[PDB]
Amino acid sequence: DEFPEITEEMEKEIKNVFRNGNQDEVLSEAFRLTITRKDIQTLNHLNWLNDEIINFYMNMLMERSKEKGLPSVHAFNTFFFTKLKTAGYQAVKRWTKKVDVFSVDILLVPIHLGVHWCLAVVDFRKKNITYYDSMGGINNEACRILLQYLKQESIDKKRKEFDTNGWQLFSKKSQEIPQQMNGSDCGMFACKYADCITKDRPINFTQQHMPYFRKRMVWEILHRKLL
Repeated sequence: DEFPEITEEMEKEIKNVFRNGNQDEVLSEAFRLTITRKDIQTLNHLNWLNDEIINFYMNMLMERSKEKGLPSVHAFNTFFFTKLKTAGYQAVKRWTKKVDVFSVDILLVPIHLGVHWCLAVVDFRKKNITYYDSMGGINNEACRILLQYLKQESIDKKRKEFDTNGWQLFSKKSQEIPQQMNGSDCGMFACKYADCITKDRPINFTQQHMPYFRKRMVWEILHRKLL
């Protein structure tokens, strides 16, 4: 019931970046990504997270997954899924070059649906593929698309077949997990869902939390450090 407080000193650091100045100021740079204040702005107010923010955030979850006790994580980039549902395996099999997807516990798959964002999570321990939409929607297909992707992928690289024995594909209910109230906070919900999920915590927060999360997210990215 208790969330890392943002001190007045942290508070100030956020102000200094949400401020007018060159939309090139290079605020942060990591995982081949570069957050400028242009990008950082999409977290301001009720704006709409751009891809840079989201890609950066999932990477910090990936980074965080190294420290032991946590399940390991691969985060697919945000153009992986939309360039699958549209063009199929041969487009993407190349992106996984020098990467073993089975060596980790969890894969995160940010899904860009038009102007909306949701998420899919593969969990090898639970042998399940789950879909999260803070608009309570569904995508029984997206999950099939991913299991199909796994089969195909074990084929290429491991030359083996992937054992789908006991795997379960579902969309999270829309109940229990909390839902958005603001169309722009969809990027946040996908981020925060992924955060809880990668720490194996229950999803605890609500919509009332999102202005706290955004400012926090700004701080975290500036410091490349997750509270």
